[PDB]
Amino acid sequence: WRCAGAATVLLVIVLLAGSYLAVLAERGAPGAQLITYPRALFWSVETATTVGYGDLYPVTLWGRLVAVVVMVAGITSFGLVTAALATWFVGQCQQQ
Amino acid sequence: WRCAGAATVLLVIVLLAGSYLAVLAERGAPGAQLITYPRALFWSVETATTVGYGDLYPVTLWGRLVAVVVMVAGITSFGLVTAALATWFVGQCQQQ
Amino acid sequence: WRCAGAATVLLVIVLLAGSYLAVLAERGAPGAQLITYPRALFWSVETATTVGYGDLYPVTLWGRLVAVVVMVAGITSFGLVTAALATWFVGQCQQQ
Amino acid sequence: WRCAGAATVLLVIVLLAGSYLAVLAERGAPGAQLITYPRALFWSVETATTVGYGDLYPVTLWGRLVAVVVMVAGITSFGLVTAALATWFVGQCQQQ
Ligand SMILES: CCCCCCCCCCCCCC(=O)O[C@@H](CO)COC(=O)CCCCCCCC
Ligand SMILES: CCCCCCCCCCCCCC(=O)O[C@@H](CO)COC(=O)CCCCCCCC
Ligand SMILES: CCCCCCCCCCCCCC(=O)O[C@@H](CO)COC(=O)CCCCCCCC
Ligand SMILES: CCCCCCCCCCCCCC(=O)O[C@@H](CO)COC(=O)CCCCCCCC
Ligand SMILES: CCCCCCCCCO
Ligand SMILES: CCCCCCCCCO
Ligand SMILES: CCCCCCCCCO
Ligand SMILES: CCCCCCCCCO
Ligand SMILES: [K+]
Ligand SMILES: [K+]
Ligand SMILES: [K+]
Ligand SMILES: [K+]
Ligand SMILES: [K+]
Ligand SMILES: [K+]
Repeated sequence: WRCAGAATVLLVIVLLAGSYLAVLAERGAPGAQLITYPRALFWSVETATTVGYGDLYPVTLWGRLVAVVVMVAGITSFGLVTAALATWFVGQCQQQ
Repeated sequence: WRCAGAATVLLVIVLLAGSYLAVLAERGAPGAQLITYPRALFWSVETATTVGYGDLYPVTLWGRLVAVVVMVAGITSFGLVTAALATWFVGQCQQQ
Repeated sequence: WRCAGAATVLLVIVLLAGSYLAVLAERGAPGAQLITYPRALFWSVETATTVGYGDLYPVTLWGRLVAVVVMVAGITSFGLVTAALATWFVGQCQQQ
Repeated sequence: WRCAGAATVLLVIVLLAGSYLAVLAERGAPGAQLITYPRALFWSVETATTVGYGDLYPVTLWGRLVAVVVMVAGITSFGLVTAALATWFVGQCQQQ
């Protein structure tokens, strides 16, 4: 019925697994700033929402490969979460 | 009928409340640049539209949590505002 | 019929008028880098497509107001241009 | 049937051809950082997904023209790849 929660679960899984694997892939490259889990979790949100401020980004092969998975899986899931919120909002747009 | 104004109202509420709570959450962290309301209002627009230049961004736990609300609520509402503008434009695309 | 060209015309108008008014609004503020028309035209593309690298952005009240018009009018028109390209691509996706 | 692979092929072609032509267009301008193929390939992903961190961007006329092609062709194709992933996910959203 409300599979929007299932897409929300998949989004949180991508945000958590992405931030965990990013720190795992970035530690080892001199100059890398995506090397601590707390700020790496907000980087996953920056990538999945496509906002991308640029304060945090990968600079390694794997780290950028992890970002690709966060892009493909996160933007799709976040697009499904924000689409359900759009449908619900219209459902009251006529109950004026 | 034209609930596009209702989504526009929700967008302005998210832009204003987001910029107000961001300054409230960022003041206190040394090095924070999102600490004045006027430029924080344009940061809300940068986030809601997903453009994200990167000249302004939060660096605190709460400030980033405020950004998440601006992302979830702002991108959904701005997506509804820009979708209604798209529909209206097509309505004249055949009145050539 | 192919109103996609009409949305393409509106996009070019927003890109040109936006880059012209941005330079007009940014010149006068010390430190502004969006002050020449050639690179301001690519800034309009960065904003309308929502990519937003961050190498160029407004720092004035009007300049940021011009960016809002480029966001509202440009993302809507570019969304219509890229949607027609998507429909056309599917039209051959079954002429295998 | 599953033309999603065809849009995926077009995306990879735009990512590869875009990163190849970007290095070809950027080498020659002092200060250009998009001058090696490996990191230019991730720049194509940053542009096509619209994330745009800002660590890499063109600064030449042609290089920015190449970016426009990566924007028009890449965002359209990546939008088709992520839309098929969204449809497939809903197909199991009711096989609970
Ligand atoms: C014409 C061909 C265009 C593309 C060629 C790409 C070749 C890949 C070879 C990888 C070697 C690593 C180079 C190196 O030692 O540098 C690493 C450390 O700086 C950075 O790694 C990287 O550059 C990351 C690779 C790009 C990410 C891939 C995006 C996936 C869609
Ligand atoms: C494997 C687990 C991966 C994720 C773990 C996250 C743990 C959160 C603990 C918070 C402690 C704060 C750390 C600190 O003192 O630093 C703050 C000041 O720099 C920055 O705050 C932050 O890092 C903000 C947290 C991330 C934003 C959350 C995004 C919501 C979707
Ligand atoms: C609680 C209220 C939150 C929002 C309050 C906003 C008040 C606006 C007053 C403008 C005074 C200019 C300040 C200044 O001298 O500085 C300018 C030069 O740095 C920068 O201009 C600016 O900050 C631009 C304003 C923000 C852009 C508006 C985005 C439209 C959606
Ligand atoms: C009112 C008119 C507004 C727009 C005018 C644009 C005129 C173009 C003339 C090009 C001359 C190059 C200037 C130069 O020597 O500088 C190059 C090296 O820095 C940078 O090239 C550039 O500025 C790139 C041009 C902008 C990209 C085009 C985006 C396409 C949608
Ligand atoms: C360099 C350490 C490799 C860690 C990569 C984790 C798995 C990445 C999958 O994209
Ligand atoms: C550190 C001050 C906390 C201010 C947070 C305001 C409410 C945030 C809701 O996301
Ligand atoms: C400071 C000079 C003002 C120029 C503004 C041009 C019109 C902007 C419309 O948003
Ligand atoms: C300055 C070298 C020109 C290279 C341009 C390659 C083709 C670009 C097509 O947009
Ligand atoms: K920077
Ligand atoms: K974006
Ligand atoms: K988008
Ligand atoms: K930046
Ligand atoms: K962006
Ligand atoms: K950026």
